[PDB]
Amino acid sequence: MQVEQRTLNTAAHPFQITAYWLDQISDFETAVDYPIMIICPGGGFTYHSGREEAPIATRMMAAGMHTVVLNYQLIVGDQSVYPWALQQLGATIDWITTQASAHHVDCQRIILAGFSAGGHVVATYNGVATQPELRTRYHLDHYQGQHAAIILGYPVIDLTAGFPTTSAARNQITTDARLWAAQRLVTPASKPAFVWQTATDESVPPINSLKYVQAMLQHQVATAYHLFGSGIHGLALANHVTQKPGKDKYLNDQAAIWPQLALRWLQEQGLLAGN
Amino acid sequence: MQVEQRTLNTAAHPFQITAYWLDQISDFETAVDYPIMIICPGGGFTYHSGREEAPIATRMMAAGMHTVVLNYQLIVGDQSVYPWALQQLGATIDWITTQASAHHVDCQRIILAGFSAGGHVVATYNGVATQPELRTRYHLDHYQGQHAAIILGYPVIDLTAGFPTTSAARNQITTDARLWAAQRLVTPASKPAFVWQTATDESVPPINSLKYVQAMLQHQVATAYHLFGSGIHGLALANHVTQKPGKDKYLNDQAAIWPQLALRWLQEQGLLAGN
Amino acid sequence: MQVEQRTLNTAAHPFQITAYWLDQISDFETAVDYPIMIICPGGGFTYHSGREEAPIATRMMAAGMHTVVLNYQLIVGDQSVYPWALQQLGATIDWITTQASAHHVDCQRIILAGFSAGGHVVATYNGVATQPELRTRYHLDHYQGQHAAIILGYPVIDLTAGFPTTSAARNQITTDARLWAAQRLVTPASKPAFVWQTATDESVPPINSLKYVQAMLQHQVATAYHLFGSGIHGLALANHVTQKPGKDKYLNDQAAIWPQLALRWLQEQGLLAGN
Amino acid sequence: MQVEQRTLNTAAHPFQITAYWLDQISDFETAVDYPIMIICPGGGFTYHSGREEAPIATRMMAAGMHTVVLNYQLIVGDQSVYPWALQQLGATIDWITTQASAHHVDCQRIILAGFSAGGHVVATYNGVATQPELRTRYHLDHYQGQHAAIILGYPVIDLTAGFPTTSAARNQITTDARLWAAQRLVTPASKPAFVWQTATDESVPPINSLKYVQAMLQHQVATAYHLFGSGIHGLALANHVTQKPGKDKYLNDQAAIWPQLALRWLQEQGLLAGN
Repeated sequence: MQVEQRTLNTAAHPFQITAYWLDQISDFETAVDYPIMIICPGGGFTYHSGREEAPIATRMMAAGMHTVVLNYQLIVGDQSVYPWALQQLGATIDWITTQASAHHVDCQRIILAGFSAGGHVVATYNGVATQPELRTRYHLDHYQGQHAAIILGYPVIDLTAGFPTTSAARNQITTDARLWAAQRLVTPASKPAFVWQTATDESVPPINSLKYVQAMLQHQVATAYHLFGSGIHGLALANHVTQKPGKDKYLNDQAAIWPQLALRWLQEQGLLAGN
Repeated sequence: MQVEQRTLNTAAHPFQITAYWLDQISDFETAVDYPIMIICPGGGFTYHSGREEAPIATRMMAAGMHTVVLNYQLIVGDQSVYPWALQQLGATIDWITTQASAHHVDCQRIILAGFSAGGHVVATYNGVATQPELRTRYHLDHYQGQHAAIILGYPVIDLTAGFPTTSAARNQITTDARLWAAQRLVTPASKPAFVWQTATDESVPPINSLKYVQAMLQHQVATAYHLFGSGIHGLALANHVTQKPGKDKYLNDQAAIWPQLALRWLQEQGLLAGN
Repeated sequence: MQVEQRTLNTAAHPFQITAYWLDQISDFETAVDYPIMIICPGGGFTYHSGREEAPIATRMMAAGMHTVVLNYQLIVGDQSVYPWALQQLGATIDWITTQASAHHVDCQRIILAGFSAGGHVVATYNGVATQPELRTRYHLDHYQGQHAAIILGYPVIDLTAGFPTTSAARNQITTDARLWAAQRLVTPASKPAFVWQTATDESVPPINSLKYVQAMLQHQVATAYHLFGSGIHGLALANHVTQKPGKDKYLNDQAAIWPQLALRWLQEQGLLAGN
Repeated sequence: MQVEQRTLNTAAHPFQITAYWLDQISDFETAVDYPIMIICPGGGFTYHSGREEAPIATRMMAAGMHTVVLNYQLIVGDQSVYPWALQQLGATIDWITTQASAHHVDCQRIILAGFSAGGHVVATYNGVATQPELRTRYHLDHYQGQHAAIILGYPVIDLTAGFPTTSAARNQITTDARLWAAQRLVTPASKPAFVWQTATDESVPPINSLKYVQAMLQHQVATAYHLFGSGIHGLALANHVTQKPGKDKYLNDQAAIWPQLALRWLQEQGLLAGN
């Protein structure tokens, strides 16, 4: 295993990634290409949450995949999140294709994962990047590679659906209303999505994920949806690993099965080797 | 364990039930009252599917509850399903209260489970029976007892949403359109619901379950929802037990976890003893 | 599902069984034959423990098999357990063969399950019934049918190994010392065994199960062995179902997985339909 | 996450380790000390198997622990494995104590894990390091820190029990017959052990792990033992991750649950945070 932290410069706003590369197993006689998961953590568009980075990356890596954590564009200085964050996702996927030979990456198995605010970036990208008119509009032309599926954990989906709490805050994320509601960008070309959230989510109302899932069904895109009946927002792994010290509310044994469900779903989609 | 099969006549249309009663464990120094689940199987309102009767009842009994299979009103012989089926559910719950001392039934833990067409009866009942005006409208007066929660497996929810396929068939089930869409009968008084379906369901579109769950959320009623990514309609246990001989399409190892999920959800609701 | 309770008289000491028969699923276009498990509960040879009867039978039935609870010979009324108990097992298997057509029993999939004291009867039977000389010695002549495998939960294996506590009690169970140590009756003809116990068992020392498994290995008989690290003797299902009211020591979530393990092992042996 | 590869020099034979350090989660308000697992892979004492290094480390790290892979002494040049490998384990634990403050390591939760040949090193260390006379004999005096438990996967336990196949090969490992049989070094001071193997193991007969478990029980040391009924030697994770390409025999879905069992066992032992 190797860790690589660097700046990628192939976007209008350069940005940092942290890649965790699997090394080839030495007593294997033939090389193996592995899937790769790009992770966009939460943080309300003002920070990148550590709880939704390495702990999640490490769990996915244990199942035999490379991971890359993307420091997508935040509200910082006078800058909004969009359109920049969408171009950075495209640039990261393109960079992966250039690294694929060196690190044994299966470019037909690039998965995107977004949590809370990072889920808006990923859910929006799923719609934008799979539609030529929108790729051009948001300057995604001339990037190589494409993702094969997305995973969304308690995602922000529609900026008018409860998160954020004010119009001023919404506008800071983007004044481009075409990007407020990711469910409205779904077409039959959108990639398959595994979506999970808790029904008791207060800060990002579960109507968010429900609306995205509804739009996916209505456009005949393969999707799985797990709305657990309890738990606060921001559970992450929902176990002791991502538990804020002394806070029981970050533990939910029902929701904690989601990585297993997600990995099995990836296997069903033929995007991860089965066993 | 005891099996009791009989006709109940305390409804305009008499009907058959099959009760599977738990016996007390003789080692125990004190008697214990157990929850009870009423099961309404599928069958498109033209029969009662055996795949969704004893196999499901037995799995639930293994977790320490009594079960009752309800042969609800069908359209055979040019009959309507409603309002008769609601009265029969009411009468089954009532009969259960009269059997509580004899069988150690905990009447604060009566659970309703509906599959496909049976899910329409249960979901509709969840709204109707919890609203005094509707109880009077549909003649549930003088029926004792109430259920505490429902479980719905690939349920028919809205008779205009894909099942059945024609206006004639919809109206045959009932010409009373206030009863067509169970999601519209949801109020804060509805009991909590565990709901599951497959996203690829081609007989009753998944929008059915999604709409019901949306309404539950919008009325602040506790709910959990598992929309598995793959699998045909009518999986039942989704394993070898309910598999039609030689038909692999009735097997889905991901969906097969639903009973464990439902049982753990019941425990969380305080409706089944915990571990 | 049907419950049948009756006395079998085809042994020197008549005895009671309780059979729980699966009914055919009417939806199925073809009939199917199911495996059947004979359960011998614990009770220290002075009673038959209900905690190890219906609760265990029901869990096994949920996986698609018939079950029979066997009230094997006890020492009450100054009786010995052997050789009578062996004949009663033989006679139960024989009776099962006569019921095969009536109940769709697959007689190539008869499984024996023994708990604690019941485990001694089953383990001993596994050696005795598979050896022509011992079948003649203990009068199993003219009994039809044979079992295909055994399951043992915290079994008494060797009457000199901690249970019972005195020579008098050991000899009361049987003055025939060739029957004291079931591990010594193991030959390559013994049927495959799934064995589990807790390492902290203080009533029947875990050396009991360990010795049996060692002998199975040494005679090239397929075996699996799960010695859980914690938990008292007599956990049964190790969950709320078999928990003595208010006694937390009967709960062990790690040991509670044993039925799933045993069922998956049966599938691997080709003795239960797979998924 | 940080990777550190270096030589440790505090032993007669210096040696390499590879440490995978968890970083502190940035949005946590208070620091958290994490357990650490030292892994000794297999390789028949002639190499260090890659299949039993990073893939296993990564799985344990996903559960919230640091890991260190130990390149213990191999048969190389004219050198035997012992006594050197035992001193290198002591030196690694001592080095961990010196790093504990910097990396937030809980020194009361140092776990040792050994696979096949590496299991002999760990099982022998468990006995040697917990007995003052033997610590002195094997030059382990004046090292700081101690392990709290061990995990053994299909371990070589007794060098006379089938692995290796010749006396010449055994002697190359060590001519010190006091160290041939790790079960004979067990005392009540040995640390708790989680042990797993397959019953069908051909290259390291399962009598190995059975003998170690038997000795632990007989000296009242807490132990758990899982002898799965099928699978070849060297399964590692027993899933697609450690599967040699195109070889189904490295897949065993039953044995693949061992990491989950091991982690839960560590939690029961109070050696890993619960959830």
